[PDB]
Amino acid sequence: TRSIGLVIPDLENTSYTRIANYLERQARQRGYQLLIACSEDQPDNEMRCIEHLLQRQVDAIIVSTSLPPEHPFYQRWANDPFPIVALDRALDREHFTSVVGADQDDAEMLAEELRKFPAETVLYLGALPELSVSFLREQGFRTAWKDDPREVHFLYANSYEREAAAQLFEKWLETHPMPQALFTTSFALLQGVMDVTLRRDGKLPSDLAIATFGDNELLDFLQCPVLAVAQRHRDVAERVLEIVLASLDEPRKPKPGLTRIKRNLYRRGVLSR
Amino acid sequence: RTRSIGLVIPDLENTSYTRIANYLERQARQRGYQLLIACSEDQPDNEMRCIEHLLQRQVDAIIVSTSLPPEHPFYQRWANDPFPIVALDRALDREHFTSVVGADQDDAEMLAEELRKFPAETVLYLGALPELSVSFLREQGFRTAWKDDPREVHFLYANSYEREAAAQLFEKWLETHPMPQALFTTSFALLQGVMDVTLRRDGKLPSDLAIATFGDNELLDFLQCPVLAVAQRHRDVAERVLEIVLASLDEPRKPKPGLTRIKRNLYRRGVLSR
Ligand SMILES: COc1cc(O)c(C(=O)c2ccccc2)cc1S(=O)(=O)O
Repeated sequence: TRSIGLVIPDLENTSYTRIANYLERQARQRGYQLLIACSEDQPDNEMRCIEHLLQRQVDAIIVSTSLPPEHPFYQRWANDPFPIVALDRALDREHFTSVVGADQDDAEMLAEELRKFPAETVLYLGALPELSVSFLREQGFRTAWKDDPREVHFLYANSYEREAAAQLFEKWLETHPMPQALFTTSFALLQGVMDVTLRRDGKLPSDLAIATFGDNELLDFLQCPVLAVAQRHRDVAERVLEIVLASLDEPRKPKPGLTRIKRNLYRRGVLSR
Repeated sequence: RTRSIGLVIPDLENTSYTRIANYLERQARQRGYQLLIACSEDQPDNEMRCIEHLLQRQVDAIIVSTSLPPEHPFYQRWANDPFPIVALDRALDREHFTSVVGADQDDAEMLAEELRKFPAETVLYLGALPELSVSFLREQGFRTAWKDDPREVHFLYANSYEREAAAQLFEKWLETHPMPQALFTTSFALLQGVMDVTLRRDGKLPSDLAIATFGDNELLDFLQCPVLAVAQRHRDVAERVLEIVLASLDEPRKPKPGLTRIKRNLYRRGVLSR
């Protein structure tokens, strides 16, 4: 049918949507169509989303899976010429080619740059440390702060939400002082922090080195140094499809496993002037 | 029947269209239809090729935000055909096509009326391309409110709905004009441009500047000045677009052709959020 599937959580998170843009422009570039099927990050929906695509004779499916990488569903096409390429969330490494992010290196690069700033109190706010993205990003931080003499207080929330971040930061400040360097592993985490700072200070900070995953351009309006990393949204889209159309239009299928694209760093706030 | 519906939009980078698309996918998935998406890149020539491809996929219907003028001859091929094509955002031939569209006049007036309740002497209306249908209706609504208001309103108009344009024009305007106590912008982009110069000048984003804009962004909550923003009822829109798509198909006769307008929601941000 000359059509490719893309099962993502939703067309609302900016990361997935901007990739899906450069994937439309490059799908129609080669004559193929893109059929978006959202799971709302529900494994029940994703399983059915996939099933409805097979019924539409899609030639290939790119997927950011909500289920475990190794789980009975996807091991149905473990040994199948039917290609399933993973994005952002890896699948079984021995059976599927996944294009993922370089969270560890990315965290390290961001952390190295934050370390140069002359803070005393340095706070690391993350969430769900038991998870992969959470831990990979912690290692990256520690790598760059390994032999640094300053003590970094780590603080972990129950989810990557701003509501949670508000509470946990609001509590933290009772028994700790306002930090001078901040490393947040999500943009949503940083929002929570700012909410409380706005109520406490009456104004968003001007003497604080912020470092965060995820990037909005409105961070240029801050009057403090801001460091932020974002995906190479086009570059990500190139490789996911170049693996799809390798599996279709060549005898040798691509070798399974992971492949990583680094994030870009952006200087926002006062560092943009 | 294939149980598929085409969707031709400018791009998937504009936040309006993407959020409309998100809900359209869900609404369609719930009803038992797949959604095929094709971006025109807002090029008229590309749009035509998209419609052709989508018809070879043999969809039951096509939604389109068209880059052609209403009445344009290309879309007279299906002027009077049972096959349904439902226009989104930008209207098609009102005679023989149903268009889900915003009430830019109604929204503008309502937003303007809210901006009148702040005690601001100088009131700057910044717009762009006044002669465009959209630009016009919004200015029309603004005057319907400030009809008998004794204060003077300065109407500044830019060459493009873009940030950089608004920045240059505003900073050349301040040269001879005092700093406004009230602002009305017809797009977030124009607002952005204003906020650059305010920052380059004052040193900080302001606190005593009543602001009313088209476009929305939750991050407007962080401002310490009053803010008023209008945005489409994306979900409500998405619902009503597909209702027509299906009524058109699942119901004898297509609904009354022409326009149905949907008012934006107003949100309160800055210090209005606390
Ligand atoms: C995010 O809010 C919006 C902001 C807008 O500026 C528009 C426009 O239609 C528009 C009109 C003239 C020039 C440029 C854009 C729509 C929405 S909305 O659909 O998302 O409510």
